Amino acid sequence: LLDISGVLYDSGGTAIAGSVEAVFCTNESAASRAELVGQLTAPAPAACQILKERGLRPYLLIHDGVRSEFDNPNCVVIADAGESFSYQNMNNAFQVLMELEKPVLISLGKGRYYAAGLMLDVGPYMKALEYACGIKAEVVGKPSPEFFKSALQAIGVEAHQAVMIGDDIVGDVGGAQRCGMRALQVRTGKFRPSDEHHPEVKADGYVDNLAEA
Amino acid sequence: SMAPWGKRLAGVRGVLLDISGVLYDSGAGGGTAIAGSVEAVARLKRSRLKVRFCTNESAASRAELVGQLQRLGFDISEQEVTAPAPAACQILKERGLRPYLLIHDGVRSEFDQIDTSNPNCVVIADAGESFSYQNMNNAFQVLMELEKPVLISLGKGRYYAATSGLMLDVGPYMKALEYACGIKAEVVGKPSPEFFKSALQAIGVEAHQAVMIGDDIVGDVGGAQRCGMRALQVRTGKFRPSDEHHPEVKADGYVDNLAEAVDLLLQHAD
Ligand SMILES: [Mg+2]
Ligand SMILES: [Mg+2]
Repeated sequence: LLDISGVLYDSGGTAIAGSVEAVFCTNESAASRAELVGQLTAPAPAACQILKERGLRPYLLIHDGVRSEFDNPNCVVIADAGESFSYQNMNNAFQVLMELEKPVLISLGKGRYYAAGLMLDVGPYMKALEYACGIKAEVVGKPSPEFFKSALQAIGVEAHQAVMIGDDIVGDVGGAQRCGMRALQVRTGKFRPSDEHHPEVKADGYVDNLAEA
Repeated sequence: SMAPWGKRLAGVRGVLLDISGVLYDSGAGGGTAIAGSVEAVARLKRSRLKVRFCTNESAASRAELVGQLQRLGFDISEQEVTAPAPAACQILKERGLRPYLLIHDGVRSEFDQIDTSNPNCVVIADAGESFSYQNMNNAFQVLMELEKPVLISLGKGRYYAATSGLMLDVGPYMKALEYACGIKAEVVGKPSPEFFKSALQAIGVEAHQAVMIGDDIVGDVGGAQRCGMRALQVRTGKFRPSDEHHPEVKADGYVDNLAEAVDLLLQHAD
């Protein structure tokens, strides 16, 4: 299983050297799959399924590029929204949640940041609403075990015979290991030196890039 | 039920007042007085009770805030207000800190005599519309390059009431950076004990003879009680009915508004 941002490419985007020739379980939510795949398993379709099953109608706190994936709100769906994380948009999501009988916040990933310099990801804004509303988000995407399992099922491979490759030490590496996989940390993308000596997560191996992997 | 109000308010010589949600609710064109609160302040000033405003207000400078309130009819001077910006400025000076200011323009004047150039920390306040992704990201990028990252937050409130509904305050954006950077903010303002103590010292009243009146069950009420004061929760401002049955904080009393609090104080307090 291959992470995309920080492994194949960095958005902005630009291919990481050696990664095109070296060649997917992604939390990408700024762009639809079609748009991402054009630029080159994702959380939006898995979210769509969960919404349908529960009669949930989302207020979408998202980037315009992923809106296609969701083609009287009773929950909020928050993604890697970037510039769309205006105060107006955040406040509107907040005010929706604060009027619900049963407030539900669905988050597409919980990454802290990604490399582009370093950029704030969905996670910090997820935490803002959790604190503001006094609720816990449901995370669809990595490191949720159902996300990894769906990606494994798509290729017909069990966890003990699979390896995840990623730049996010907790989200990718820790997450995959928790599901019974092996996992490798790349030193491209969001990687910082401390991630190789992380107090909680010891990757099964550390590699400079996808090519070395 | 509750102990008699006369027991509950016995010995109170001083009053710390929250502003937003207690005197007024902010909004476009200077906000709106809460009914009965202008006259309640007047009645307090006339009494022998000592009065201090203990506010986390950080969207506007004290001069601007005090101007807005005076224009609504309040009897209030800058000398009577304890607010976070000056306390933050003192701390920045004592530690050689130079802040990147994640703030509304209206409070920028408060930091006029601080060097923000070559910033070695971030100060986050109630920034409202200025919580753009760009500004949040810039603050984030400043913190991530620092050897020793320091985040100073002017309050940690979740939300406050405004004319346009409940609004996201400083706290949620504080929590965002804490998560993004992997650090804990230093909170200057309520409910930090030093903040309440500075306000008590300004009026020469000890905590066991003081009462805090506020709309924020954790920040105002829980905070004050943790410093040894009594505290009353108002039902105006950001108050929701679940706040009267809060699992952690049991206010010393609940009142509909400042007017009711003042009726009770002048009836039962010193
Ligand atoms: Mg990645
Ligand atoms: Mg208040």
